[PDB]
Amino acid sequence: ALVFFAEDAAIIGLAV
Amino acid sequence: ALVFFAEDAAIIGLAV
Amino acid sequence: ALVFFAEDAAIIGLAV
Amino acid sequence: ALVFFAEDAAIIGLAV
Amino acid sequence: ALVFFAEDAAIIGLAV
Amino acid sequence: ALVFFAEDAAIIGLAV
Amino acid sequence: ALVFFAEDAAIIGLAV
Amino acid sequence: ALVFFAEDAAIIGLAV
Amino acid sequence: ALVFFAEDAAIIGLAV
Amino acid sequence: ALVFFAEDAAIIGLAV
Amino acid sequence: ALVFFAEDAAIIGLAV
Amino acid sequence: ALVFFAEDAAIIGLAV
Ligand SMILES: [Cl-]
Ligand SMILES: [Cl-]
Ligand SMILES: [Cl-]
Ligand code: NA
Ligand code: NA
Repeated sequence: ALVFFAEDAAIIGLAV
Repeated sequence: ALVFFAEDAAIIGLAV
Repeated sequence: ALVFFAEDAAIIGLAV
Repeated sequence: ALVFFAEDAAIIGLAV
Repeated sequence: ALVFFAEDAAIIGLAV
Repeated sequence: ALVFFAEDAAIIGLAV
Repeated sequence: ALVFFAEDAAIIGLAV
Repeated sequence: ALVFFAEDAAIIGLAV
Repeated sequence: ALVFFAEDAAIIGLAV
Repeated sequence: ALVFFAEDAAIIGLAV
Repeated sequence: ALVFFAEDAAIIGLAV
Repeated sequence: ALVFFAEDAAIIGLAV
């Protein structure tokens, strides 16, 4: 899978 | 909201 | 085009 | 994270 | 299929 | 434009 | 609703 | 940045 | 395949 | 149009 | 919910 | 990368 990063603060990984 | 980063060069934030 | 980064490990660029 | 709602009936949350 | 709700005004359902 | 709702907590509108 | 256009050749509309 | 076009009527640009 | 048009400026095709 | 296949259960076509 | 399929190799299901 | 499948007929892969 891929992990996209985003600022939610703190940086989080979104798994796809 | 989430901020996703992308390269456009410069890095930009895309807000959701 | 924009390039989104993702972890796949190595960081890769996804072009849009 | 964000939670988007949808009707599946019951309403469910989709998490991002 | 899922139905997502949106304001278009009236609330509509978008089917997927 | 369409407005999608999401829970961010508070409910927000995302404009498209 | 929105209509997005695309080339399929003919130009088509995608309704949302 | 990208701008996607759609018919909303009038044409609107959706900015990314 | 579909080609979606966007302003990137110049108007470009995004192929799917 | 493209047809994407997803499990909805049965595997169904989603038309784009 | 929907399950979308992708080749990752193995075929994986992505839940929505 | 992930490969998503679609019917275009041929079955094609869309790379992400
Ligand atoms: Cl996943
Ligand atoms: Cl592209
Ligand atoms: Cl369609
Ligand atoms: Na917010
Ligand atoms: Na860059």
